[PDB]
Amino acid sequence: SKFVKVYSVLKKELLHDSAFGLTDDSRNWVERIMDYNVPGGKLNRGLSVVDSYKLLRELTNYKSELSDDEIFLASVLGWSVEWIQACALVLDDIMWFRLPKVGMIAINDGLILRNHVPRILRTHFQTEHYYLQLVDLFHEVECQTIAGQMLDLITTLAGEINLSSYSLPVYQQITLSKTSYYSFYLPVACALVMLGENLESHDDMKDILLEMGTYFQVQDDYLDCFGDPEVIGKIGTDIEDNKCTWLVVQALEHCNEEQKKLLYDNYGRKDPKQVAKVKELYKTLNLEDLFTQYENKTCKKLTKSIEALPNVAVQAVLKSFLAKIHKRLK
Amino acid sequence: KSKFVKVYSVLKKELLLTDDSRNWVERIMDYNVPGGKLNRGLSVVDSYKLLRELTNSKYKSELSDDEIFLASVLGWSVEWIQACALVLDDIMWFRLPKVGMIAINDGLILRNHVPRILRTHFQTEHYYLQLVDLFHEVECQTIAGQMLDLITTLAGEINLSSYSLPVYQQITLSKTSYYSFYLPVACALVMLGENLESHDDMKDILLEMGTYFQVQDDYLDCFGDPEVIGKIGTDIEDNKCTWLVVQALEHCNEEQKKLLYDNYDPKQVAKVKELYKTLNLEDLFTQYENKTCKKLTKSIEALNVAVQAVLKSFLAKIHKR
Repeated sequence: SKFVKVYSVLKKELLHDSAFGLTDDSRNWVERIMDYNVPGGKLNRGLSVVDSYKLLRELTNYKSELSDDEIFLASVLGWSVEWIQACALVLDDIMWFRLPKVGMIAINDGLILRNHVPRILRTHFQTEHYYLQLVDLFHEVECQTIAGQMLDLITTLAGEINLSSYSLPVYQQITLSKTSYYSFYLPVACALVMLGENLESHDDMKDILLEMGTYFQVQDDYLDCFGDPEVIGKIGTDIEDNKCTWLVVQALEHCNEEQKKLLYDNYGRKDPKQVAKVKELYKTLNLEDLFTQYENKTCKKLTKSIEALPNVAVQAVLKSFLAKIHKRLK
Repeated sequence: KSKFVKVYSVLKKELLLTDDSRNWVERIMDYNVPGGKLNRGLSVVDSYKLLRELTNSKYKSELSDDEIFLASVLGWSVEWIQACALVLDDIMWFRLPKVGMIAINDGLILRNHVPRILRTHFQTEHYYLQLVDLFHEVECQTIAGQMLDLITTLAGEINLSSYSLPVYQQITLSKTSYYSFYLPVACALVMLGENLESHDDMKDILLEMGTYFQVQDDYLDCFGDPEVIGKIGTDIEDNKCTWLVVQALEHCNEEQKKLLYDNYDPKQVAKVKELYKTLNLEDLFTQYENKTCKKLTKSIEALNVAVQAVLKSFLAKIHKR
């Protein structure tokens, strides 16, 4: 319910005393990029820092209080997460010779945004013990995000010509490196490092959180096709947009040459009739049930692995995440 | 001369206790980083040598063995950056994302080495944080160039009109110019204990000097003495976004544009290079070269003469090669 006012705070800090942002007209220029890319509603990820910090602190042990400045710093890390998300997504909406110019514009927008996170961390965490551990954490996620984004770029462009480019290892690598790292690992890891701990003793939680991010994106991908548009509020467009959906990949693995030509001849096309031809081929593969298998299997696998963690509070946080994502329609 | 024995010790500290896949990481390291040339590592040391031989605090002498070591450690960090920047240039339709996935993860392994190098060897210095800023800046500019070059090279397979001067200049600037010319000098400067944000004028010079160097490369790869270079120019065959192609596409506004579209086999490649000749291009190079050299010489002399001596040394080692 609390509205995270911190966004305007950080914008005022960066746009004033910092290192750049001198000319009034450059200050306005930077602000337009900032507000177009970062505070785009949703904000489920950055708060998950706060929910994680709140549950970790409520269940640890003595030293036990609650400061407003603590909430402030946790929310600042949450906004750093939203900045990372913004940089990861800069290249997602493409719509030939006009393409390098468009990419150059987008790249340089995201280039501007990547140079804000270090200033935020320095301004607000220079003096803390865990500052370097935080910078390590963000450099890891930053570089993994960048790797996934570069692979996604190769795939989406090579996906325009010949759909056979979409494969399960490529989809899983993009989903893991581009998305899963910043979305699920980084929030909890931020709450952990701010409590003054070392991530090198939580490698088991990382694999769980990373796989849950892949599960969350496979959840997303499935909903973008079979999810009651009246509940979502919008119609699934992934098939029109020629996206690298979990569904398309699993189809191309299990389909045959007659079904492959059906996918080659229809997928990507704007024609609605063809999108339905695709969705019917998805049903014809009985994919829905394969999804139910993947979901049930992943949930049991994660539940088992989670309950085996020592820190019971971490177990509570991951269980909270899993129970909030499970079989969701939103 | 300086036999840089030390890569063994750097690799040994990093490698060394890791399952038995240690060799796999080691093969990526020595396949990608040590190439022998190492012009991106020695220019670091030579630059520190000139910057150090200028600060006349008492009597100019020789750098301590530990000093040479740390300067060489940064130069090799530079070589790591260079290796990561170039991981994707030997790309070779589909099958591109699988190849790219291998390459990106190779560069990811090497990208996770530079922070460990700096921490092990610069944890205690004042300027350590300035190093992390500098390397993240150059790394991110490098990554930006790689993404634009990627989009551009793919859009270069489809329609030759895609290659344009702003895209070429941005690629040259972000992908190459930062680590090649700025980064060495900036490393030597940060070890001298200086704030890079007081040298923005030198940065503009070095970045343009890197773009100037790549236009030079493009020119030699086409109108050279292969006996002096030791290699035949393939850029026109390889369908690269050459300085020549963009300048051609600006001026070829008729049947000459179609002649170039129906090209890119040496039977055709010779028709291209002859069409390049038709546009007095050699003269445009000499004009661009003389103009940029005088402009850069002016901007440099317009600058701490120590910075000027280093930049002038770079330009005099590059000029008209």
